[PDB]
Amino acid sequence: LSSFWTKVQYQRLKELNASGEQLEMGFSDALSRDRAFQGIEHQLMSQGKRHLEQLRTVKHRPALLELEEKLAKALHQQGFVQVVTPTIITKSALAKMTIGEDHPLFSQVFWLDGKKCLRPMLAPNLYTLWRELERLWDKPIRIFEIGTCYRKESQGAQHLNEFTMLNLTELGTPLEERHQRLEDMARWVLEAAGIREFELVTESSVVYGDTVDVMKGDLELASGAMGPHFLDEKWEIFDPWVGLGFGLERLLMIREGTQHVQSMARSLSYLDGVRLNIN
Amino acid sequence: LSSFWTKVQYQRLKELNASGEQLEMGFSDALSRDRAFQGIEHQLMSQGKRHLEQLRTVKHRPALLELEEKLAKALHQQGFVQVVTPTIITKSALAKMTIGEDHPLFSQVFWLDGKKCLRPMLAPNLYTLWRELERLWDKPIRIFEIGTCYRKESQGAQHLNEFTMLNLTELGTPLEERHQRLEDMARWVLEAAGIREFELVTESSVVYGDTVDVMKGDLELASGAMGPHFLDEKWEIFDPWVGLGFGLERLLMIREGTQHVQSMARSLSYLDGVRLNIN
RNA sequence: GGGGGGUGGAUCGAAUAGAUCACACGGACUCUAAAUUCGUGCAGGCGGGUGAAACUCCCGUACUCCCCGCCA
RNA sequence: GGGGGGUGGAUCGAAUAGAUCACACGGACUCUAAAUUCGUGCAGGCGGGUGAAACUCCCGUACUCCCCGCCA
Ligand SMILES: [Ca+2]
Ligand SMILES: [Ca+2]
Ligand SMILES: [Ca+2]
Ligand SMILES: [Ca+2]
Ligand SMILES: [Ca+2]
Ligand SMILES: [Ca+2]
Ligand SMILES: [Ca+2]
Ligand SMILES: [Ca+2]
Ligand SMILES: [Ca+2]
Ligand SMILES: [Ca+2]
Ligand SMILES: [Ca+2]
Ligand SMILES: [Ca+2]
Ligand SMILES: [Ca+2]
Repeated sequence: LSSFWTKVQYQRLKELNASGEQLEMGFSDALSRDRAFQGIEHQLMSQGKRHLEQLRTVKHRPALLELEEKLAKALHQQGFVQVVTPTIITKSALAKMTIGEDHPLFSQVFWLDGKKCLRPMLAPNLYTLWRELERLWDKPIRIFEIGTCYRKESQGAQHLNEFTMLNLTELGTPLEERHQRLEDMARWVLEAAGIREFELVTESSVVYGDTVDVMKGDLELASGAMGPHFLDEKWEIFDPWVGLGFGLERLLMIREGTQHVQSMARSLSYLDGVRLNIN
Repeated sequence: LSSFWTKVQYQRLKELNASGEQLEMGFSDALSRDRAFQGIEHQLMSQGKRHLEQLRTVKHRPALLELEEKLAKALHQQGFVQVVTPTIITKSALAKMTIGEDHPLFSQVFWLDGKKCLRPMLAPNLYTLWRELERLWDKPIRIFEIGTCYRKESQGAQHLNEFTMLNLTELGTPLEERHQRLEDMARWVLEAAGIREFELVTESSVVYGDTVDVMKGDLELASGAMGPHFLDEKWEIFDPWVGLGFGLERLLMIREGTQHVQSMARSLSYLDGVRLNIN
């Protein structure tokens, strides 16, 4: 049966949020597939309208904000201190992330001028607060931020230009309790993101100390790390720590078991994982 | 009496939340001035640490974030649908706000390159989102968004480069309630950020309509507009509507009686309105 | 940085007066009602090319989407 | 686009083992603690000029803060 989905149709069935099943569908001929298509269309373009009617009359907000609040709260309970830094950082700020004019991401930055630039991460903004907060609060110190970071090659099925990040951290963790802490941290988040299935790829080096990631089979959900760290000095940090970076959208892509990420991102083409040109 | 806080002192009193009162305060000599300063400095620099105590063990979030929520949930009651549109718009889009290479706002924006840039407002994302929902949903359509906007030359005691903006709109307002409505919204939001004495300075020209500004006498908290409006043909909008733009930062600037806005804005120099370089 | 789509519901199209499903409206099927079935309305970004004819093919341009490297 | 500030707690400073208030540690006050007093510790981004001497004045650079227009 040598006639699966057309170039277009396949591509149009993502916008509409087809199950991998329906995607991997194929037919004997064409007139049968071209007709099976519009049978789905209605079915999907229908469902869309209903997810909207909910969102219109009870939920009043995108599935993207459902998470933000659910996560912030879940963390407030672990005593984390949610913060909210600026979104523009300086050329100076970056550099401190040993990222000279020749690092793989200095080419990945949205430059506003000589020394302004949209933040590729939350790290520098937290290193910075850490400085003045360490000096002021007895440890251990737990804070976090959810915020929209930017990256300008990033556009694909799991990658966007402006994505929503949750960087959470604990400054001053007993070097023993350091992994038990990540594992914890992580758990807390998924336990509240509604994900149950996850592996914990423990990456390990010497120059790159210990890298950690939160996996669901193939997909990466978070990248974690700890201190002391080689950057720590340029940020005037002399204490053990741990941090974790989740990519929200990424996660919505699993709590909602969808295929591409742009369904529930900052968009004017969707409103709550629902392509908006439907009828 | 003729010795008022030196330049340097006057400023360092700000960061610390010098009350309006104290910021005048003249002196009968410099010695007694210089001393009452350190007197108050200690006072302020110390209530700061107290504040941060609350922050770190009760609230877990700054005063901006807790407002977004108190504010959103409030509109959720009145059946608004909060959206989350992207912060990067296009040159294309901008034009549509009858901006042009001349409009004093074509200079207010941080350009990402040839055609993209950071949203100086929320309109062209709601105007955009408007298009479809007008189709799929019955009027009225109530939707709002709270998000970071951007301005470039904007850097003063009442303005920022990055301000959190709340823009709320209604599509399909009966021409007659077009006005009554604006008040309803206004009164919804303020009574959510607990604000009483408020003045609705109605501006009006036979050219822009009745451009509205939500104000507490001297300060402006919001600026709204209504349609049908001259832009509408460019956003294919053939319908009466009202809209209102708030700067959250400014609300805190009253709610928390403060003196400037950078105290609770996106910042690495503050944190819940408490200047950070304190001991 | 690159590839590939769509022309404000979309998918075919061997350029079928385009057709098909959707989607509004009215009628009948029925007292209802759903299942129908039927009637009709609803279409093609802008420039240039080809052509008998362009929505359909080429070139450009606008927007907007899917995707590859991204590590979220 | 433009002014004015600060040098990682900060404000005076007429440049002179800076000083003053904070802050940390200890005594003591009291039993202890607070308030409080004493003791000590805690200082000056980087380049160049001037100068007997520079943290203090001048030029310049780095970072950060406040302010005018901003219409949030
Ligand atoms: Ca293209
Ligand atoms: Ca029909
Ligand atoms: Ca069409
Ligand atoms: Ca033509
Ligand atoms: Ca086609
Ligand atoms: Ca083309
Ligand atoms: Ca300056
Ligand atoms: Ca001085
Ligand atoms: Ca003591
Ligand atoms: Ca002492
Ligand atoms: Ca000092
Ligand atoms: Ca010198
Ligand atoms: Ca200077």
